[PDB]
Amino acid sequence: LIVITGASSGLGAELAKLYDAEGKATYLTGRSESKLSTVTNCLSNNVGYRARDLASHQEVEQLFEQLDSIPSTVVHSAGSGYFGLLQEQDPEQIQTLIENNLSSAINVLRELVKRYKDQPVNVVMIMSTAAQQPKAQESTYCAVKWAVKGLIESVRLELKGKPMKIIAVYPGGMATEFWETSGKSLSSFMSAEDAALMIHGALANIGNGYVSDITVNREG
Amino acid sequence: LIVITGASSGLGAELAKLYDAEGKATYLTGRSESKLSTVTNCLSNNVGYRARDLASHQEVEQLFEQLDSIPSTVVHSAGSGYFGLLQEQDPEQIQTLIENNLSSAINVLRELVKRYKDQPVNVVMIMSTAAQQPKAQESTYCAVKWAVKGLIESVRLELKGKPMKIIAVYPGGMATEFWSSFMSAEDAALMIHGALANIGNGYVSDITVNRE
Amino acid sequence: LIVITGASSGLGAELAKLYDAEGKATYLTGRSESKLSTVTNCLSNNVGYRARDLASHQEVEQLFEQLDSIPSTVVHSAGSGYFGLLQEQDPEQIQTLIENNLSSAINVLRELVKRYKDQPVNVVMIMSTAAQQPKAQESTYCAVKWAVKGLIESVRLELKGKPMKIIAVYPGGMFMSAEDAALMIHGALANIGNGYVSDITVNR
Amino acid sequence: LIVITGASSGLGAELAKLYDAEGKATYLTGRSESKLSTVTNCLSNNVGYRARDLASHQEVEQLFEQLSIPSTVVHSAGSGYFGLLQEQDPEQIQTLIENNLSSAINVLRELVKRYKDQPVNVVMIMSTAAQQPKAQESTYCAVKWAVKGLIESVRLELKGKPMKIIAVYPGGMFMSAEDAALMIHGALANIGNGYVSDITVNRE
Repeated sequence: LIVITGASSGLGAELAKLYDAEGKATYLTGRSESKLSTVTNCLSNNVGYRARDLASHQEVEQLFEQLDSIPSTVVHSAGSGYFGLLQEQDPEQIQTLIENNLSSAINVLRELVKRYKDQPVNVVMIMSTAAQQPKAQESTYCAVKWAVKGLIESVRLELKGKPMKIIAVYPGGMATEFWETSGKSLSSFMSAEDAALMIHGALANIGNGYVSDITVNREG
Repeated sequence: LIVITGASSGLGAELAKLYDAEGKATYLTGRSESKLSTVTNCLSNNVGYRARDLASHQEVEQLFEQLDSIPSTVVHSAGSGYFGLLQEQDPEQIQTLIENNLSSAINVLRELVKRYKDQPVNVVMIMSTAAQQPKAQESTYCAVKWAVKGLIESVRLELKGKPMKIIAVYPGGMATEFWSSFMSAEDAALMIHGALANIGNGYVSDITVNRE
Repeated sequence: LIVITGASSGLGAELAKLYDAEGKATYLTGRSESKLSTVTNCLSNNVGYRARDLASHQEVEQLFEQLDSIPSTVVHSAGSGYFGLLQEQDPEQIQTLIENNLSSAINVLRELVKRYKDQPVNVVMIMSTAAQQPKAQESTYCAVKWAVKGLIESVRLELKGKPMKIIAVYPGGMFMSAEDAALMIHGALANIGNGYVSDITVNR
Repeated sequence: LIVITGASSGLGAELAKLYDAEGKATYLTGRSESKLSTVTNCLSNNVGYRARDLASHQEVEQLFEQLSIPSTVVHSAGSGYFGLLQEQDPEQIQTLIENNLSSAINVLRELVKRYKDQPVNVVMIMSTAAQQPKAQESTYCAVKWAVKGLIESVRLELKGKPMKIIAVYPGGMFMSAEDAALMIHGALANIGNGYVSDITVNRE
């Protein structure tokens, strides 16, 4: 079983399609049941979807309780962008950023470790290149993405000797959440389709080595 | 004028006593009016204190709104610890942790940039060596300290060319991250206070203080 | 053409085997002429090899001057280990460690940028997880691996707006086998549509 | 006793003057005996100086052989060299590696060998170049990153020993050697149960 968050659009939905196309069972979550339906009606081996607000620890606990089996992979791709000079940023929108990126990540990973730490699960945490450097006009975005990286690098240490593993993925140059201060009318981006193809290829480990951390970037 | 947050106790209280001794005017904030008064009884040049919840951006706006002049240094030392293996951590307490560390840091820094980016204010952001490395049983605490590091490294890029500077401070080995051999708030404060220097065309932009 | 350094044995040899097996032409370099002969005897699409001291800028300049074509990929896997508490390390071996790891990476990447920065070459720089963290009893190995990461991260900034790309690879201790790391590295590196895998870390 | 490398001029020379004014005994080394003489003529508490090539482990071994046990060792020896990597001269790159990385390794190794069980504060002065990549500074970044990998590794090896490594990262030396000296000398402290372990100094 492959559980995918943020699966109603973007990288999460494109990953769903590649796993489904390999014949594998997927369970999809996102905020919009309407959008989830449309993704899931392209699939042929999908075993469910459920709209959830991952910023709610109660909703995340129910998400995993209702599954029929232990997932073999969980891909966390939920998140959102918000940008601008710090003094121009709206605090309510900053709070939403924290909820959608950091809270969602903490609630999902905590629930995974609670339930499945002694199970061979591959937890794929999708972050952003913003997790690894600072960026002008992205201060709170970097803040929440750096927060997720500190979380996963710590939890990796708590998972020493356990079969659960965390895989860190850092995309850059996708629509999902990019910020240009000027440009021509928006090949401006790495498509979700192509990012998902590369991420999926790298995670398909056929030997005794595995890819623990991967960065994928647009060329330009 | 030196504005100190987190000044009810710990590092921020001990810093206030050092600035005060040099004959510098302080304005203190913390969550307990009562603890703030006890700190202020130690001081002879204080120009006021006020309880504030820094997680509220409106309270932070009003904190700086009621000041009679432009601070020369602002010391942000507000924060709290919470610890344990992640499965053992209580979600409500994790939410409090995010509030006390990340929300408070964001609100204070945002308000400082808004009002004072074009003034020579030294903004001293006190974090933790948890901001610099991952630590087992401190995953959400690392998360919020890493978050604050990313915030400030990004705002430093926005402040290019401007007179406002952010100074990053990373203490480790203090009692407040224990989950006699620890470094004391008074010792850490003497070191941070001594080290903070702007001499000639330079300044100490980043400092790490540890126990040995 | 795929040019592979450090291909006398270990990871570089194993990668050469994988590329060869997809039908791609390779050209190998390493310290041992005889080990290179042995590796290439296994290969069916190899177009040569040349023993070289990569610590010598002259020998590296010759390596690339003798080549007939602009390579499409260059895989830099030359390196060596040496371990121990710093006080127990021999300075003569520390100097060999700097030559094999840092000097080699500098000379190869310098020659590549000099000749090919304006060509769509994928330069795959293999370092170590020792490039990303400090390690007790590996202080000088961390030193040379960190050096290489500082180098490549700086050159990436110089290559802004140019077609040459640097791909960073961080394998754990090899512990993995050289064969297992090669499989995963070869399997993960990709350039699809508008994007590419820029950095990978591989562990057991 | 404060032993200072890179003391023939610049930052090490300015630090010597500060410690000397406090009445502290200094022993100075650098590349030029003549410049060391000029610096030491300003001092009233100096107990010697000696020209040394720190890239030579034998000369470093003898530097410490002929010396009491130092209380602080300040390592400020180093040098700069810049330019796009393809424009850099490989002989100047080799000099960069010798002056920065070999010097740091030899000094720190000798110190750990001799004094790891003594309360010595070892102040390793690097550069903000150690902390980030920089275009036109690829090899300088390489050597400074290398030293940071070295020290962060040796710090793990020193866990539970009285010797402490202090990391200093100067940036922008419009910042003068004199004012960088003041803030560094000003910030280092071992008050109570704690110490300043890492300092970054930048220009206003």
